[PDB]
Amino acid sequence: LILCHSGKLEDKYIIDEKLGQGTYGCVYKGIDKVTNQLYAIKEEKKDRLKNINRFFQEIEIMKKLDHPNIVKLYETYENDNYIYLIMELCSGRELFDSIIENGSFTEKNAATIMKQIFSAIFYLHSLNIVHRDLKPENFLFQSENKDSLLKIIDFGLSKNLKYDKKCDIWSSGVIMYTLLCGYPPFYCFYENDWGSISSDAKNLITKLLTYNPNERCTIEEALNHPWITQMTKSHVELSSTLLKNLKNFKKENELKKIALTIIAKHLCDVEINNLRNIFIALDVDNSGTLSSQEILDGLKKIGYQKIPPDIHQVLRDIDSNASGQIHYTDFLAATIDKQTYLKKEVCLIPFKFFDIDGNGKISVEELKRIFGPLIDKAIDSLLQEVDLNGDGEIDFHEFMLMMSKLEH
Ligand SMILES: [Ca+2]
Ligand SMILES: [Ca+2]
Ligand SMILES: [Ca+2]
Repeated sequence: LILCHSGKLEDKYIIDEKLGQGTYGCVYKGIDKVTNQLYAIKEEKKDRLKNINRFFQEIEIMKKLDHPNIVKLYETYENDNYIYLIMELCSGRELFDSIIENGSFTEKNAATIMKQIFSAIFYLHSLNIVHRDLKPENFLFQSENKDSLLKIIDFGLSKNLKYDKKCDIWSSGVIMYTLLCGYPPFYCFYENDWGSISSDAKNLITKLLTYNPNERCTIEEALNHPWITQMTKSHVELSSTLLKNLKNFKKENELKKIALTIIAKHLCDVEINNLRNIFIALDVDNSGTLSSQEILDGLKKIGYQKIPPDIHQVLRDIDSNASGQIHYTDFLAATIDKQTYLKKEVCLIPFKFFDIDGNGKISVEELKRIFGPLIDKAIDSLLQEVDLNGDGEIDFHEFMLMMSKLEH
C-alpha cells in the first residue's frame, strides 16, 4: 500500500517546519493540503551512489514492516536530486530525555521500554531483517504523553537477510544498562548505582552483553527472561463492537477493506489506542502478529466458554490466510468501529490516497494501481455496486455512501 510518486512533493504537502538534520538530509513536518494530516518528511540527497543505494534498500525494508513500535512509512517521492519518505510524525522526545531530567528509570519503567524494544527486534529478526544500527538516537516516543509507546524511526543501515542478529541483541543491552544506571556501559560493570538494582536485571544485561556473539542470548531468550516476565506482569477487556466488526470484515467489499486499513494506519495510537492495547495484550509471544490460538486462548481467558460458530469461522479464516496469522494493521482495520471512522474528515484520508491525480474522482486506472486478470472482475463488481452516477468512476459522495452502507 506504499506508492511512489514522481510529481512535486510541495503540490500535495505544506512544509510547516524543519524538525532536524539526519546523516543524509533533513526532516520536515508536512501537512497534507487536502486531508490536513501531519507527517514527518525525510529528505535524502541523492549526491552519491553508495548513499542512494542505502536509500532504496531502506524503502524496500520499510515496505515490509507493520509493528506497534516501528514508524510507519506512507508513501515516497523522488526527483532528480532527492528521495523523500512520507512517514508517521512522532514526538521529538528521545529515549533518554527523562534521564537528563530525573535520573535513571525505575526497573518497572525500564522493563516497559525494554519489552517494546525486544518485541521490535524479534519481529524484525522473524522477518529475516537485521537493523544493525539500534543506537538510542534511532528511537523516538510516539507522543508527549507519559503513556506513549516508543518507536524505531530509522532503518538506513538495515539489511534483509547470524553475527548481525547478535549485534542487535548487543545494542539492546547497551540501552538497558543505560536506562537502569543513567550512564553508558564501558565509560558490564556494576558499581555505585547498581547496588540497589535486582539480580534479574544484572543477569539479563550479562546475557545481552556477552563478549562472544555465539554465547549471547537470542531475542526469544531475552523476552522470556524473568526480569521481563516479572516486571511487566499484569484482565484484557474487549470493546463492545470488537467481535462483531472482526467477523464482518471479510464480507466487506475490497475497496472498503483497503480504506479501513489506511484509516487504521492513521488512528492507531490515538482514537483507537484501545484496540492497539488489546492487540498487544493478545500477542503474548510479542511477535507483532496474532495467531488464531492467541485469539482463542485470549477469549477463553476473558470468559467466553463455548466459542460461537461465527467466531470459529474467523479463526479458521486466519489459519487459512496467506500465513496463518493476522498482522497488526489488519487487526485494527477489522476491529475499528464506524462510530470512529464514519466521518467525512476520516474517510477523506483513504479517498485522497485512492484519487491519485487528485481529480476528485477515483478512476479505473487508479483502481488498477490500488488493487496491485480477475482483478478486472473485482473492479467491475465494485463499480456496479458503488458507481451510482454511471460515469464509470467513484466520487466522494459515492465513496461516503459505500463506507456507510450496511448490506454486504
Ligand atoms: Ca503473536
Ligand atoms: Ca482521480
Ligand atoms: Ca460515479
